[PDB]
Amino acid sequence: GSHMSDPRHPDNAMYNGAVSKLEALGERGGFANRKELEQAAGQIVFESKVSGLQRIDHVVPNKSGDGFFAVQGELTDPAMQRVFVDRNQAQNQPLENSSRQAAEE
Repeated sequence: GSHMSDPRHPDNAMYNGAVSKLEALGERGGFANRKELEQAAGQIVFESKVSGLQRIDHVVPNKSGDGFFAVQGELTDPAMQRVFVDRNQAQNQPLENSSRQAAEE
């Protein structure tokens, strides 16, 4: 999450939508605690703002729950705007555990 320091940033009110969409989404996001909810939402609204989203109408959790799709409008609506949200931001993939270090043999 970002921009929690600068309150004049329009993500503050949009964040409430992000959290509510995930709270509505339920266990589909894979939320161990409310913190997970607010973390993902804090990433959602973040990726949303930088992508140009003005609201989160619907949120679709990726299969692994590593990513969330925040869509403005409706999934059936041609003017829907959709942004892929990395659950733990990062700078390539939603880093959860890319354990593949097998350089011993």
